[PDB]
Amino acid sequence: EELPRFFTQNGRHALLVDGAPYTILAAQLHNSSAWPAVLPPALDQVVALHANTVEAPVYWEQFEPAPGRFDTTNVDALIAGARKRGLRVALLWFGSWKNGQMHYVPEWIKRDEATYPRMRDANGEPVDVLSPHVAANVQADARAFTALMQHLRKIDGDRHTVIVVQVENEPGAIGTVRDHGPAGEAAFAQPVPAAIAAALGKPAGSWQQLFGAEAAEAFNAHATAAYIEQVAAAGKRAYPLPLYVNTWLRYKGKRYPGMDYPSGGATVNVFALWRAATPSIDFIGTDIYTSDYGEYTKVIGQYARPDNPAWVSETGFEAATAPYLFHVLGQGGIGFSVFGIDGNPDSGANRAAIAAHAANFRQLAPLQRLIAQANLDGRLQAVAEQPGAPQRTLRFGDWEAKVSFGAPLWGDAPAILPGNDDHAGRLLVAQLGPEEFLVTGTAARIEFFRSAADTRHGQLLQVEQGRYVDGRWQMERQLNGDQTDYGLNFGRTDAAGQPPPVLRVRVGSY
Amino acid sequence: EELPRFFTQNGRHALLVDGAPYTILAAQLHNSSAWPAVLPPALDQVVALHANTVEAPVYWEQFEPAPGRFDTTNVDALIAGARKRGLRVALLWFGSWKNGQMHYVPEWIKRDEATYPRMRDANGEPVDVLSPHVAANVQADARAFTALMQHLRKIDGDRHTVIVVQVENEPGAIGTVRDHGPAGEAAFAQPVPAAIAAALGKPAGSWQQLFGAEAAEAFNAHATAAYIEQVAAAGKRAYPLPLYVNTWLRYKGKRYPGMDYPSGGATVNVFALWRAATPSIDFIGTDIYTSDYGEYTKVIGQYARPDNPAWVSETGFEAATAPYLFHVLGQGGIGFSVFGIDGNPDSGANRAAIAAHAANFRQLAPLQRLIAQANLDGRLQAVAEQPGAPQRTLRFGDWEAKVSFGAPLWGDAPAILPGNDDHAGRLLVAQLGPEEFLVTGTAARIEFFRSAADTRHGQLLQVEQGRYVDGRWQMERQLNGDQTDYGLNFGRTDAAGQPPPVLRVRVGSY
Amino acid sequence: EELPRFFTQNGRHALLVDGAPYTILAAQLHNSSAWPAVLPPALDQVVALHANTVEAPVYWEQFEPAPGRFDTTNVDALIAGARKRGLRVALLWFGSWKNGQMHYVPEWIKRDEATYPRMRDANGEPVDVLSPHVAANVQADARAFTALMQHLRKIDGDRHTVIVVQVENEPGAIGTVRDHGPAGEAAFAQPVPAAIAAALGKPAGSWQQLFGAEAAEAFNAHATAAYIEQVAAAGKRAYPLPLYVNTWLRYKGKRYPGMDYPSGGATVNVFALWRAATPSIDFIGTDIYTSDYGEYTKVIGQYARPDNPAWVSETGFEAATAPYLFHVLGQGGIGFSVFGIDGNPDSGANRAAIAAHAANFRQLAPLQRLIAQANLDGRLQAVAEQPGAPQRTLRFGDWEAKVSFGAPLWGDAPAILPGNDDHAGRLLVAQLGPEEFLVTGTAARIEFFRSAADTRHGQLLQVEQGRYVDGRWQMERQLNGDQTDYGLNFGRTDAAGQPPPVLRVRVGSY
Repeated sequence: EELPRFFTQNGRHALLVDGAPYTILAAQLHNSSAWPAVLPPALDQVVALHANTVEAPVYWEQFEPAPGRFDTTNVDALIAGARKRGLRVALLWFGSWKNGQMHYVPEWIKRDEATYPRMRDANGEPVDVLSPHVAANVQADARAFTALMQHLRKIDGDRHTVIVVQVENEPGAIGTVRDHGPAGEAAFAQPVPAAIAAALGKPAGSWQQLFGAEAAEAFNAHATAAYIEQVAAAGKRAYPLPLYVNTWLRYKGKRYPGMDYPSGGATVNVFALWRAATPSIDFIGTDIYTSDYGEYTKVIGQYARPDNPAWVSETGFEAATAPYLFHVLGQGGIGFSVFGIDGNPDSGANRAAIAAHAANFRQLAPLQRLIAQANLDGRLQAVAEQPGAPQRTLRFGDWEAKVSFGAPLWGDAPAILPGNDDHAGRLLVAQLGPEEFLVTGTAARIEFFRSAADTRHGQLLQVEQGRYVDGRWQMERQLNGDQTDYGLNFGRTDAAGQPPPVLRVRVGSY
Repeated sequence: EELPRFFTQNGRHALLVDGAPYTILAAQLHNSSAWPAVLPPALDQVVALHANTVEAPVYWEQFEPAPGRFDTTNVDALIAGARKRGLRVALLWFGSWKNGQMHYVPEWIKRDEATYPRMRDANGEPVDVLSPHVAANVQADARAFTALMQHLRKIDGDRHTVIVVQVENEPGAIGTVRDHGPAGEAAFAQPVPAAIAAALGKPAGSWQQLFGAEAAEAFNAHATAAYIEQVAAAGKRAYPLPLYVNTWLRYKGKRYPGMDYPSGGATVNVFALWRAATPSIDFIGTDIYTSDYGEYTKVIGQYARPDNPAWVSETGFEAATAPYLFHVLGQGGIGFSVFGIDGNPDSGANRAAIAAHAANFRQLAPLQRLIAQANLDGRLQAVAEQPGAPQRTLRFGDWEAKVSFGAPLWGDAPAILPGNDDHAGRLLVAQLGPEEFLVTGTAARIEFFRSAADTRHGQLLQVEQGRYVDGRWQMERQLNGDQTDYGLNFGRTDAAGQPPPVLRVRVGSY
Repeated sequence: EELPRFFTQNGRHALLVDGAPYTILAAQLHNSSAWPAVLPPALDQVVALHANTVEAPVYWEQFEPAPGRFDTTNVDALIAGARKRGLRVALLWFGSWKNGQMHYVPEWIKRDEATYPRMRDANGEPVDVLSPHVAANVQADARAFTALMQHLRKIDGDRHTVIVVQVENEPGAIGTVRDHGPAGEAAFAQPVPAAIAAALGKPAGSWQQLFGAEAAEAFNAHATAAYIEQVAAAGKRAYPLPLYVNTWLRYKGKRYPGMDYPSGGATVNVFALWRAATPSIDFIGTDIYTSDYGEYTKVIGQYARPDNPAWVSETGFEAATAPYLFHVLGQGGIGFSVFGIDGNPDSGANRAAIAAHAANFRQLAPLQRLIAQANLDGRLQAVAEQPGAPQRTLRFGDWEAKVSFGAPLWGDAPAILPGNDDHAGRLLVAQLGPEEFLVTGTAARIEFFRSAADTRHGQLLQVEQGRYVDGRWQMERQLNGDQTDYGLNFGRTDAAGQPPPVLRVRVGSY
């Protein structure tokens, strides 16, 4: 069937999988878990989260243990284990950069700093980063990535178990803002490349003249993006799967490139620059490790652009993070991923993260095709509960949906909505037709209202509680009376794992 | 066998099922649960409460999906599921009215406000209530109910699984006191029919002259009850099952008809007016959603009348409401029903509700024929514990029973009785002969005493503890000594579900 | 000195007292406390709150105990008590309306319903409201309000102790939407006065045509307003002090005119209509009895208009409400009042209410003239802490002020601001000059920032901490180093009642 493919239309985006839009609901294994003895039980816990995609790494360390000789044991164990559990795969290439450092580089490069030079910090000392200015390093990386992509086409070119590939992992530089070895110093003395200055709408000039106090940071950002562009472009020729990079962000007050966050990753302050140099990268993921509504919401706003879909490549594996899956979808997002799900010490919090994320993957997994297609069409709206503001209004032309949090499951709301004690409320509404809606969520109440500039009056016609089994709509019951008198109410997941229901709402007038 | 039939004799009442009095021990489904995919687990939960009757709705919405075409899918599944599980059925016709509103009315009526007019409020605005003054509405309701009763005769005319039928559900008007549409304004300027003022012992005149400030409400009560009389009379011609209506009450400080409670239902302030217009309705049920002893008692007092039996068609599904089963039985009541029992979120309160109600349905179900006959004959007395007054005296001519709450299971009762901490005490006494009594209850002590204007002295002769199995008395043990020294004492249901015992007491003199 | 006078300029408002803007920081006695034996201890408690204005009623009941004969005892004792204690007075005229009812109307009107008719409700029954359609009522009221204002000019025309007069108290009708007596029925069938239809930009027509479902409420709104306009104009002729009316609001989900709130008060849904009929009423005050930030903020938004200043005539006397004094001021408000302060039973809550409100009155009283002039000029911004959003940015052209809640008193702010636990944060900034600012508040941090389209850089030049003694800036110390490294930080009132300090901040560039 078709190749997985990233698609952009009218400022909206979609990941095309097997011909249609696809919503990634992902769980990532820990860094050191992509090994054949660990993979089966680690992928079992991915199934227990009801995710559709597992994110797991391929280590350059083990993939090229000797120059030109490649070992596919691990990647083959990954894909086999996913296939046997019905999962798609997001392949993470731990190449020259993982977390802004070089620790996953093969031993034969770690041993030869003369052939494969490290960056030099302001004091002249080496750091654990490869130099983005020496042709040997970017060619080694681009060569090994090509070997991986070529093997990927060979064993997965028909099945397409691998759905996306992440080129590097949180790239940039930890330990310095820019390279101070000779080649980097020489490059920094040259002016900005003219194609870059044009793409930004800027005259020609030096890094200082076009970027001010951010000259060094912007310089290394372009060096890192141009390096990755070579590696990415190489893999494209072998096998043009969709490619993305993930970002250790500039957020939570992090202000120091090279210590707070890797200098020269795809951070908000250099975003347009970074993308201008990477036409072979399709989109950018955000690694969001916070629970705060304002900060989470702020990051998503930075990266949900006409040129970039919302896409959470990583978020903390904790209960308090589950509501944002609905915010992310509600900004047109293509996917949502929790990190570090396997083998954690047993604790209340770890059980609570399992139960919380299992629940809404279990709830939206049977709906993902419908959700994805509606997100591309602009017919999907979704929201996460905000602590100081327990009400939202969703507009659907002639109709409006008023979403309330902290209301009782039955009866009149209080004068002042208190919100939910754990602020876990969320809701999604997909407009199926001019007067039909699919609704689902957790700890929320929704009420539909008509305006329309008619003289006519709005009313409920049919409320169907049901499930989709294979993409067939199975009506369990029809809601009315008590179940309709005070809006449509979504409670909690029961102890047996079952999440709040999915509802088909048809309205009309008289 | 015999058609189920409501019976009145000497100001005492009984529901005749299969030729004899029958006590309804009922559990009602949630409004949206009478659907084929939901009924089996729902009805299973009724069985676990040991009810003899399930109360479940037939939705006009689904029963006549097009004018004159009727669908029996749901009603057949409800009768089928009940027969399989040993249950009798109390069928609830969600017709023109459910909780004062028209939401169960078919789509082809909701779409045509011009053929099927809605009530108008004092601002001229429509409300969610069909007009009771336009022939098209009452006729469509009457015609549909007729079809339902005709079908019921066809599939259940011999078996009589359906025992009683509720015509509408909490009727009256929410949104306004009376109709301000043209037909309602017209009728309101006409005088009071002659027959109603006659039945009320009133002179002829206008609504304001005979009812004062209650003119509008009394007007809509008559209009509502006359509308329902047409629907019930049509049903009585097809299949004359016993018919009743349930009442969203004027209680608990509710004072505003149209917003506190449906204006025009069989509320206590318009009861005799409502019943005069409804000879085809056999009795009225009370929907009591409170746990307070004084308010619960007061409402049963209002509705336990020479022309009307005590009958709880809905009460809250909570442990605190279990004792009132015995207060209702002890006022002549014919049945008791807990509402909304299926599929609730698991919680200690819901587990306590199941445990409390299953226990006394389990305790009284083998006894129901005896209790129902005794109640018709005036031989049944039963009480519920009152918080400030933990003692009751029951008079049986020559013999009196002293019922105490909060005494120990054995030994001397304290100087001041404290009652039970949870106030759960209740007790029932059926006089079987001139010197023989059947006794059962929860958390109670009963001592028998003889007066009788003899020089003779009363004494205990024989106390049999045991059970009724298929209408057969099975003696387990005989009580004496410790078990008799300090009255007969009933404790608590054990964790294995077994409720306190049934006692046959035989007394004498010397 | 100059007559008190309300003033509007460029869509900004001010209350002029002694020739200059004046910010009312008010406390209102309980309804029954304006009696000679009660006033002195009651007024003493007002001084304990450090208020500048006491609000207290004059009762028509006692002021006119026989027709035409007036008793000035209570009003003389109120004024005498305020002058002793250095308080200004806001006089409240409990006339024909107080809380939508007539209970303060004199006895000789209460005995004579024939001469002074009551409104009739929809059932033809009287209610406790004088009819707004019979001339005898309005003329009685206006005659006595005239007498009061004339006596006010005689005894206070030079001193001007009385600063504003409230005409009626929360007027409107409780018990009915409109009068159903003959006069009101007749008028309600007439068309809208042309002047009113012009003022609202509407064609000629009936009440139903021009207001739809709000015909009755708009009709009585106008009847009430015009009645008051007669009373107010009569008093403007005697003594043209500023005059206002206070509103029992349509807020907190109140939806039912006549029962939730007095039908026809100056509520949000009839506001323009009400003012169009009341030119002799200068402004409208809001009685806000909630603690919720959304609802408090929403009401202030509704009534802070180009034609009306924010003015909180009543708010709950509780600690939770003290932050809103600063939100009200930041919306141009002219005054803020706490209600019911004297003689309350001793409790933790009442003690906290005295401490919270005495604190910020003590903080802002010595600054009130400066705050009032600054607010008129548009140079004043102030904020109250929002629970979900613990940051705010204040723009002052070239300079910006970042306000943080929940920061430590010293040291770095956390990545995520948690806000204050009790949400008591609030801060006010008065721009004194192009680079000078006055700052004060509670539990808040502020940091200034320069942008300004220069190449220059911002810097602090001088921070003075101190007070205003009698119009004098008295510097106590100058803040630098630790007290300036993490913004300027306001903590809490100490147990000795001293509130956080007042800062003068001079900035500059280089």
